Amino acid sequence: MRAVRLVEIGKPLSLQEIGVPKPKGPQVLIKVEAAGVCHSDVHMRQGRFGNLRIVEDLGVKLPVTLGHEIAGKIEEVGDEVVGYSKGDLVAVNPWQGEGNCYYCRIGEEHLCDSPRWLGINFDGAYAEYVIVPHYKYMYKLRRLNAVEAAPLTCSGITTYRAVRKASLDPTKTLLVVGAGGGLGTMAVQIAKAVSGATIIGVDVREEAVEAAKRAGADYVINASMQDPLAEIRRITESKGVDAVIDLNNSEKTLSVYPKALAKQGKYVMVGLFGADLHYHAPLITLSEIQFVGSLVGNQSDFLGIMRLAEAGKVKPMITKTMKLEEANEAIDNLENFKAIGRQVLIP
Amino acid sequence: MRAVRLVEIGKPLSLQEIGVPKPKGPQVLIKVEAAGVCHSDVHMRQGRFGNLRIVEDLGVKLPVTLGHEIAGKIEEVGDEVVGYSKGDLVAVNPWQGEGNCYYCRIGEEHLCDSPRWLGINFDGAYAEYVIVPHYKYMYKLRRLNAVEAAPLTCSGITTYRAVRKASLDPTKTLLVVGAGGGLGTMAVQIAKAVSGATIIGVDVREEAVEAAKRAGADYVINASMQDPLAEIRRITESKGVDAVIDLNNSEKTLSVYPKALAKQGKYVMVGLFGADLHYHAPLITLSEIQFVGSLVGNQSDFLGIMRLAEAGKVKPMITKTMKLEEANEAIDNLENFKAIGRQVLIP
Amino acid sequence: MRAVRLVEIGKPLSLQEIGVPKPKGPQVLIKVEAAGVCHSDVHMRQGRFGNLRIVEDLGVKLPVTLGHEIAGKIEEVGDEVVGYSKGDLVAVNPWQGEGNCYYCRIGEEHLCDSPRWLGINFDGAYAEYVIVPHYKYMYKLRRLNAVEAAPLTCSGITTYRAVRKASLDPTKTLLVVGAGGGLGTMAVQIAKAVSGATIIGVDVREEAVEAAKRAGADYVINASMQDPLAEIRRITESKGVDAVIDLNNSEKTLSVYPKALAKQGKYVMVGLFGADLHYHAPLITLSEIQFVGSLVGNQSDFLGIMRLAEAGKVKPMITKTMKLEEANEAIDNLENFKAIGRQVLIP
Amino acid sequence: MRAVRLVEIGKPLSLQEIGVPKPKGPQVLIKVEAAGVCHSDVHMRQGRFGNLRIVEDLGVKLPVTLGHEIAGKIEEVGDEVVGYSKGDLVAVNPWQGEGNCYYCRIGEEHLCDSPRWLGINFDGAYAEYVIVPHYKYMYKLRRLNAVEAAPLTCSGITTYRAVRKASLDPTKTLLVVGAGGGLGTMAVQIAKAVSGATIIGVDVREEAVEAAKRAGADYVINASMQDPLAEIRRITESKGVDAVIDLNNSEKTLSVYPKALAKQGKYVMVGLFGADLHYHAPLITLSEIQFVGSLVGNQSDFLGIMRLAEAGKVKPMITKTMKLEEANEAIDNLENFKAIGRQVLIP
Ligand SMILES: NC(=O)c1ccc[n+]([C@@H]2O[C@H](COP(=O)([O-])OP(=O)(O)OC[C@H]3O[C@@H](n4cnc5c(N)ncnc54)[C@H](O)[C@@H]3O)[C@@H](O)[C@H]2O)c1
Ligand SMILES: NC(=O)c1ccc[n+]([C@@H]2O[C@H](COP(=O)([O-])OP(=O)(O)OC[C@H]3O[C@@H](n4cnc5c(N)ncnc54)[C@H](O)[C@@H]3O)[C@@H](O)[C@H]2O)c1
Ligand SMILES: NC(=O)c1ccc[n+]([C@@H]2O[C@H](COP(=O)([O-])OP(=O)(O)OC[C@H]3O[C@@H](n4cnc5c(N)ncnc54)[C@H](O)[C@@H]3O)[C@@H](O)[C@H]2O)c1
Ligand SMILES: NC(=O)c1ccc[n+]([C@@H]2O[C@H](COP(=O)([O-])OP(=O)(O)OC[C@H]3O[C@@H](n4cnc5c(N)ncnc54)[C@H](O)[C@@H]3O)[C@@H](O)[C@H]2O)c1
Ligand SMILES: [Zn+2]
Ligand SMILES: [Zn+2]
Ligand SMILES: [Zn+2]
Ligand SMILES: [Zn+2]
Ligand SMILES: [Zn+2]
Ligand SMILES: [Zn+2]
Ligand SMILES: [Zn+2]
Ligand SMILES: [Zn+2]
Repeated sequence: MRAVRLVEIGKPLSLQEIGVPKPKGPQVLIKVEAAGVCHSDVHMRQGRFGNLRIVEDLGVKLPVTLGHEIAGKIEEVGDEVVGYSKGDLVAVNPWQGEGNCYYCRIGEEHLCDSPRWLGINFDGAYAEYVIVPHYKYMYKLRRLNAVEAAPLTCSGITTYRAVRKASLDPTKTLLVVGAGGGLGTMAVQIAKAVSGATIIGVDVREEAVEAAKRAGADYVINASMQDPLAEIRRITESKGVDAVIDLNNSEKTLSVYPKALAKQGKYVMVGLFGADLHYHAPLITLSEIQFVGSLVGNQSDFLGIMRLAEAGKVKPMITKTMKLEEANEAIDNLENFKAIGRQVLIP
Repeated sequence: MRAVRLVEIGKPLSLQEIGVPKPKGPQVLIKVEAAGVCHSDVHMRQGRFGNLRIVEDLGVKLPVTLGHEIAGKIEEVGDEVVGYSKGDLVAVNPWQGEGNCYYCRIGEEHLCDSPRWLGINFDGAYAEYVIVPHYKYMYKLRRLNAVEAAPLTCSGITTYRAVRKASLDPTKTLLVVGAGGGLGTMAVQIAKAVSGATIIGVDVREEAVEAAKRAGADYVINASMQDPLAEIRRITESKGVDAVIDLNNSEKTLSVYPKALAKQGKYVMVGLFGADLHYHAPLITLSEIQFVGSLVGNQSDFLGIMRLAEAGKVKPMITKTMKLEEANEAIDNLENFKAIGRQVLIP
Repeated sequence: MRAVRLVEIGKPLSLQEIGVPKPKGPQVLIKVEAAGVCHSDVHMRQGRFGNLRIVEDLGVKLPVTLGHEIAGKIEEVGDEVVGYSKGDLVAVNPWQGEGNCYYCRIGEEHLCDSPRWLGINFDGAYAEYVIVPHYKYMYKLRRLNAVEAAPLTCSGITTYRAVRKASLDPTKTLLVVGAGGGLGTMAVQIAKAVSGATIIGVDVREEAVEAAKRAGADYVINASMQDPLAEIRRITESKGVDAVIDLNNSEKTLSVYPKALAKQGKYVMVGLFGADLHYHAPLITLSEIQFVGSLVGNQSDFLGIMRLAEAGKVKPMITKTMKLEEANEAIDNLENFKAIGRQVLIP
Repeated sequence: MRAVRLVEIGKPLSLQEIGVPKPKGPQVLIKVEAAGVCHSDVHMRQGRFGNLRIVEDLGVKLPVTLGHEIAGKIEEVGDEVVGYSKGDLVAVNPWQGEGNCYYCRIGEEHLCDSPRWLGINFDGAYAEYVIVPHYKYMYKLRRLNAVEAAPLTCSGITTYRAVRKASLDPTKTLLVVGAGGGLGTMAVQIAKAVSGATIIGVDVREEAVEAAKRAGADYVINASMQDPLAEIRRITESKGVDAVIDLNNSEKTLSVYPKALAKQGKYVMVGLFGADLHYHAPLITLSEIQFVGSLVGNQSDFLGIMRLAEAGKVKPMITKTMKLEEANEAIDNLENFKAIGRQVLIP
């Protein structure tokens, strides 16, 4: 089968011809019908997230097929698989745990001590077929098609968990930083669909700000055209925002938005652009603000985003679909910030 | 009446003779029987917490009587006060809110927009008498004497709130940084009394480490005699700690202990030594750690620490009591780190 | 001023001429612009909730002006009131606490040991003016008019609290019993606006079922035309519902809907029709279901429903407005179940 | 191997000679070193819990080996088992789920749609060996011996979950009904070890009341010697208790203790004696009390009780150990209420 893999750090992904794996035990072989392209693949291709080298620091062994936003058709199942037939369309949660470690036992599968992350340290969906380590991480699609579903296995589940950690309610205001992108448009949608909170989206490109407006943001700010702090101060009447979901975490965002936090404000850190958080400690203490990291999601979150989307309450804003052979171009679009919403590969 | 007040920044507190206030409305005039000395008064005397000047940045108007760990006898009450008689011994929650702002309405009175903090921006207990803005912030002592009670209105309520925010349970390990001090000995006790969690206390003085051992810590480390990270790594079997309560937040603690956090670890920031938090953002995100500020406590927290102490489940470790005229010497002991547990003034 | 009061149990409310109270201290005199009519006033007029006599069992002292859904204009304030001017339009939370008891201290003011409930044990809004015990229980209207606001001080805040206690999320299904009524239409809206959960509304009148459909229910059932259990079984695919908000709690509802609960299901009991809950204990234990009572709401809940409505995310379905002199007729409509949505008096 | 099994309802358990199962896949064959005797086995032998027949209503297929408090030595593992060696001493969580259903995905394994409950619908520990469906449900003992550990797999995990659902804190009072029994002594211990709450234990036998006193109860009541309601009213100063953990749920307890609940009180229903809950609905609503069922525990709870016990913070009060051949006599002791604490079989 054809596969687009990360063969060498700092080089374009490589289109290779490799064998189709045989599913055994609880594994499932999925015929890929859609593979979302995440800005994380820009970092993968660069070989790192900040100063955390995927090889030396995270244990990633090259070559590896990328693609962790997964949706497809069941081709073959192992002997232990129960509840699926050939042809069934499913979304796949790629953040899998082995089930016995501390984190797996308390329902935090994605923080497993021996993680199996399809598209990161295990082969992903940028191919004709993909192996699912365990069938319990799949979701039978009922209303969604594969293209709409794929993005939910990362951008959806990640922002669903992030919106929950932001502890939002009708009396609060949320600020989404980088609201016009893949996760940004998703964070805005979920917050609109289930929190009742007022939403402010900020980006730095005309089309991105427009995308955030389309995603449902009550207020949108173009940080290139105006001072976002003055505007946020105006919108919240000097109270500041109760929560920020930063989908960048660059020196540009981290040196600005934490100052917009209200007392008890939660700064949810999702983006992986690679900067260092730097804030005066007494200021954190006196305002009781929090800086909380959020990583993809667990089985519970997956269930949550999939049911929300199946109900039509949220829907990935797919602005572009292209062939698997165009994986590098789709990634260049994110690296050059020439994309909005989400792009999906349709092998 | 005699009062020890902060008259000038960077100078010794001043013993003055001032008028005794007349309680009106819901106010209450308390005859001070005990006034705890907090390391925060070292910062007050220096005129700042980190680079946050108490005058220009926090609105503190000099002169102001210090002393926010309050316990005493009811001398006189206003016309609105209901439920107290002259002579009743009470502990006083000094972190008072006006009751109508957003934070007061959601039960976070210490984060009131118009805070009345006895000993900080309003006169405190380093005097013969002290005015209590509102009687609902008092607790009638049933078993505790004034000396034992006073420290609970700051070191107790603060660390009670911090231990709650650390989200501890029997499967977790807590690390208390500066465990031999006033708050340190209290954090260790509360965590021992109600979380079931394993406790590690770290300090840098032989007597402090011993105090932390006496407070109930399962493991104690003298960071002056050995590498605390190697030891914490050994105790937690390389898992790291699920929570840290840092009662320093100095460049020395912040550049070390965050590295000891396990995945999902919570770094509760209480200390006000004045450094800057600096940590690689991708590391925060990938391990889902959190840096959360905690400030004194609300009416709910107060109730919690007072009942815990009245039941004899925790008890401030008072290692020294002295006269009100000795306020500066007691503060010097904290500034020079020549104290353990808690010191209390007995006017 | 004119007032419609409960003078005698089992008799029509009485239109009387009484003196206008003078606001002192933190009290506020409100010129009533709208007074919602709640089915609770049907019980008040009958002198009881189930077998709990309002006089002998609850301490209600007759005569008392009814009306606890309050919205109006500030006429006069006491000496302590801060932040309001004559003419300001406000909604009033009638479930007031004195502020010092255990329940007031933990932010559950409606469960105060010495409750001041306007319209129940204190004079209410079925009059030209009404006294507000404490100004902190008011909310300044920004977008809502008085008629739209009034119902939020009971049907809104109550069902907001009930929807929160139902612990809903996108993977869950909520069942609202009596969904076409005043609270029913509100419960459905709030659940639609902030939980992401699938909603099933059930009633027994064609117009009520239609109202519930208009409120946003995904599925509606007329228990008079069909077996509600068979239908709920079909909709949830035999899983049952994760939560039920019963706005009746009659022998007719309690002997039916608890059987529709899924494992861990929460049966939120709001209605006061007066029956006895009867369920096999082993069944409760083995399926971990819960029967939880919910009563009006606290200051936090009030804030939540008011902000949700001001944002236009929910809006009371007012199906009828009439003059204060018509109070008895409006109550008869609820007693005879010849009403849907909410009725509001406009003195 | 020898096994004590439920062969016929209403008859004494039968000592049979059956084959030793062969562990395959993730299964594990454990050599039983201790098997706790639970009052649930009295109900099993009677063929029902209340009016819920274990055969017709729960799907239990006879014959079945009883015994769900499990601790033993690893004899043999399947091909998928990872992390264990022959001889390793482990405690076994018998409340196992298949891992794919809704409840398994949200971390509520014990509420699995296709439950595998060792000792209930699958063979248990009342034998020489026992098969563990999945190895991830085991806990490697480090400090506890098998006899001390076994009881934690039911009485411990169940009461750990129940104490957590009681939402206890230092300002609250807990009432344990049947506090001198197997679960009672455990509930009292855990509440003493991790809640900070004041504890009241009630029983009706002199030795049972004494056992509850030894378990750590602050107050003990013998309901045979005095009116428990008058005493509870006295202890709580008429406030009532914030939580009740009823380990009976008989007409005798259910018609008494709910009346002792404070406003917002939580009545946790654990016992399976078989009565019907009957309480006036308006009373539930007006006091916001809750009746919540609690069933054994999930993987998270198991981790919690095992770590609490390994730390020596709680310890089953084993008052009797006897041979496997004496299973019926041990059960008669519970059925006749001639036992306190916990009894363990040592095959
Ligand atoms: N924590 C997790 O589990 C997780 C999961 C998925 C992706 N991510 C990370 O999230 C980040 C975003 O991913 P994505 O797929 O949404 O990317 P994207 O390229 O679709 O969107 C990024 C957005 O950031 C905006 N942006 C750039 N500079 C900005 C500035 N100075 N201020 C405000 N906005 C700015 C862009 O205009 C763009 O709309 C990446 O670093 C990715 O690796 C994290
Ligand atoms: N956030 C809040 O609401 C709040 C409330 C009260 C106090 N505080 C702050 O908490 C801090 C501690 O106050 P306290 O009264 O306990 O002080 P303290 O002087 O009693 O104790 C401080 C402890 O820190 C230890 N220490 C010093 N250097 C150390 C190092 N490098 N590593 C480890 N331990 C070290 C000392 O030996 C001492 O035992 C102060 O900065 C104070 O202002 C904050
Ligand atoms: N717990 C609280 O704090 C609180 C607050 C407000 C009102 N209430 C109580 O809530 C109840 C409802 O009040 P409301 O103002 O919404 O009343 P309402 O008269 O507006 O609505 C009641 C609804 O119940 C429906 N109904 C009647 N019989 C039914 C049956 N057998 N099955 C299903 N639906 C049926 C009616 O058709 C109607 O739509 C009253 O008992 C009231 O006292 C409680
Ligand atoms: N929900 C669950 O998951 C779960 C788990 C284990 C056991 N259980 C159930 O818990 C119940 C208790 O089990 P156990 O093993 O502790 O039993 P046990 O026999 O050890 O203890 C029961 C206690 O109840 C006391 N008692 C009897 N009548 C009483 C009365 N009128 N008032 C107060 N106390 C009274 C006895 O004196 C005795 O100490 C059983 O019905 C059992 O099936 C439930
Ligand atoms: Zn991604
Ligand atoms: Zn794992
Ligand atoms: Zn202090
Ligand atoms: Zn305030
Ligand atoms: Zn009402
Ligand atoms: Zn009160
Ligand atoms: Zn049992
Ligand atoms: Zn299952």
